[PDB]
Parts: sequence; C-alpha cells; structure tokens
Amino acid sequence: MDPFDASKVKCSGPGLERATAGEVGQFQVDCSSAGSAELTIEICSEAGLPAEVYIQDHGDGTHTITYIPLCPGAYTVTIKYGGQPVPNFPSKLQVEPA
Repeated sequence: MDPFDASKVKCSGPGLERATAGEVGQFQVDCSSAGSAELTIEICSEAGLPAEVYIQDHGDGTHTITYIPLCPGAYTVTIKYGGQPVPNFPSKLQVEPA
C-alpha cells in the first residue's frame, strides 16, 4: 500500500508520441507505486476543445487510455494525479491529417 505521490506516476505508449486525426490512439498511465487519487486526463485541441477520452482501470493501478483526436494540429495532453501534474506533463501531441 503506497502513499499518494504524483511524482511516481509513469506514462508511455504510442498515443503520447503521434496521432492521426480520426484514428484511435492509446497509451498507458501507471499509478501502481503512486498511491490512490483521482486521475485526470485532458487532451486539448489547438482550438481549446477536449478530445473524446476513455479510461480503463486494470485494478493493479495501471490504466489504459483511449482517445480519438478529430483535428489535425497540435494537442496539449494534460495528466494530473490528485490535482497535481505528473512528471513530463503537460506535453504536446502532434495530430497528423488522416
């Protein structure tokens, strides 16, 4: 049982690096050593519109994140744990044309 620590959160996977408009993208957010708190994820278009985002909890503290960006351009990926930004975030995500 670890205590809540936002600095222990680790993220990875293809959908944090590139994306294609209209295509589903995926990545992982691993809280297993980070304790328990609210995970918030916002993938925000250049124009300020949130992309559709789904979270799947695997029970071990790891989550799979799924989203579809609709607008070619630069998205901002915001990830917080207990209201605190996790390491390497927020980050830019380039969304290519379909």
